[PDB]
Amino acid sequence: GGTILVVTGTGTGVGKTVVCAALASAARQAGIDVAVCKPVQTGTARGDDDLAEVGRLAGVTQLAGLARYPQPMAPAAAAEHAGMALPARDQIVRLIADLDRPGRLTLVEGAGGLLVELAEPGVTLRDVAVDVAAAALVVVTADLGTLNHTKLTLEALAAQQVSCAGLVIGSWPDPPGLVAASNRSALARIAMVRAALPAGAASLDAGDFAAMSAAAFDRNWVAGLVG
Amino acid sequence: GGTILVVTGTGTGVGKTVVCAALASAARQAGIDVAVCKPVQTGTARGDDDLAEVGRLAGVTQLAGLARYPQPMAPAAAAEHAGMALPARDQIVRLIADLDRPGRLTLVEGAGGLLVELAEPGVTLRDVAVDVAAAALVVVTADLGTLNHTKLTLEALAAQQVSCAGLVIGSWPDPPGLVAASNRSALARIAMVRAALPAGAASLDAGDFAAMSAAAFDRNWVAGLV
Ligand SMILES: Nc1ccn([C@H]2C[C@H](O)[C@@H](COP(=O)(O)OP(=O)(O)OP(=O)(O)O)O2)c(=O)n1
Ligand SMILES: Nc1ccn([C@H]2C[C@H](O)[C@@H](COP(=O)(O)OP(=O)(O)OP(=O)(O)O)O2)c(=O)n1
Ligand SMILES: [Mg+2]
Ligand SMILES: [Mg+2]
Repeated sequence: GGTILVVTGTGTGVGKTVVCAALASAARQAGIDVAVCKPVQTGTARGDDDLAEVGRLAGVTQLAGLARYPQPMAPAAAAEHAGMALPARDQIVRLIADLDRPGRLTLVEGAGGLLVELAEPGVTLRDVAVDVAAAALVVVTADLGTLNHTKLTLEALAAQQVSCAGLVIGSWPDPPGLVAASNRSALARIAMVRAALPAGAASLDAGDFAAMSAAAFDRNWVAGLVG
Repeated sequence: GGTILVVTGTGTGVGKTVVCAALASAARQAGIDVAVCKPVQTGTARGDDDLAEVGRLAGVTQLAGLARYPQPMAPAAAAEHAGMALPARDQIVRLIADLDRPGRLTLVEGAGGLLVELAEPGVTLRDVAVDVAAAALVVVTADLGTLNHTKLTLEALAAQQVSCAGLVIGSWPDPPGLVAASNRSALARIAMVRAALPAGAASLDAGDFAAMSAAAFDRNWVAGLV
């Protein structure tokens, strides 16, 4: 097989999809095949579709989903509202596994924060990362409160020995205020910071987003992800 | 000794301070003697003072603290900016332990969430809670995300074998809404929910806040703390 990265976050809203898209973009400009996989997707009745957005921004055509719920809630709530069920654990692993392939980077965006239930019972993205032997890349903010949330997330990745690919600062303000700059230094002491995506990048166009994306990440880190 | 709860949160601004007050208000009306420690305080330039708020709202007079930094940052950043180290771990633990006496409920409030550094070098609210054999009351929000955040923190806690005395929803919104009403139920599936405090209660004067706080907790559980 190839490489699997689950792309996680300190909470919901933190920039996960833009990161999936940015790293997928950057990898494709390294000749690296990329699939992105959104196993649980809630809030589709509000037009949320994280798979479509990665394609829309990065041009990834290898987009893989499974469950979709209408209401923008926790997947257990969104399922329970629609009368539906969550996937079983093996369905999410099977979905990633068939995507897996040597020379290919498969990114797996979960639904919100690391410990959000994704499959019955209490199965989270962290359990799924164990099953497919994936490292997790953790998307963070610069806002107040982020150091605690991150530290909590990494402590959780360690309890099941899920390696940390590092952190990406999801939205980097320009200019950064005093809190933002400090936290940027503080998180760099907590883990390798892989990139800091400039705020509002979801309004850059194809070429702009790709330029931004090639800039955001270290070439040697990206190319080192798949051999 | 008596009872020491640490009052932590799944983040910042979740209502840690007014839960300290509402729990303190409820204990006093149960004839319990209450003390609130808040070792570090940032944001004092714009007038941040969580201890004064507990005093106004619950009438606590045993209100202890060790430093005050002007910047509204997380302690260690606020210290770095001032040029002045955090207090030492010993200061914090022993302040809290000298507060502890039989018949008293000693609430400890940190700064932000559980893993923020409170003292040099890197000692958190969680460390403190271990050394003084305190349990954690976890203050939570009701918004989308409360769940991942609650679960992270309850884990963190149990990792160092710091018991969880429960969850309080910092602020209940009016009217709730689909997320909040769902989460209030999902939250009860991961830990006991001891209260949910109505949004906006910080603005009450002390007579009205007292009556709110009396109603917000189960009386048996309150008295059973000490
Ligand atoms: N560098 C960035 C980061 C985020 N966004 C925008 C797009 C989104 O409207 C919002 C948040 O980004 P995401 O949707 O990608 O974050 P999440 O995937 O984490 O949301 P959710 O957790 O619900 O999936 O900010 C942006 O424009 N530029
Ligand atoms: N039932 C409630 C709960 C909270 N608040 C308000 C008061 C404050 O203006 C704001 C933030 O609340 P807290 O100060 O209680 O929150 P924290 O103590 O957790 O914030 P911090 O972590 O900065 O100390 O919420 C309110 O009015 N009514
Ligand atoms: Mg998303
Ligand atoms: Mg407070």
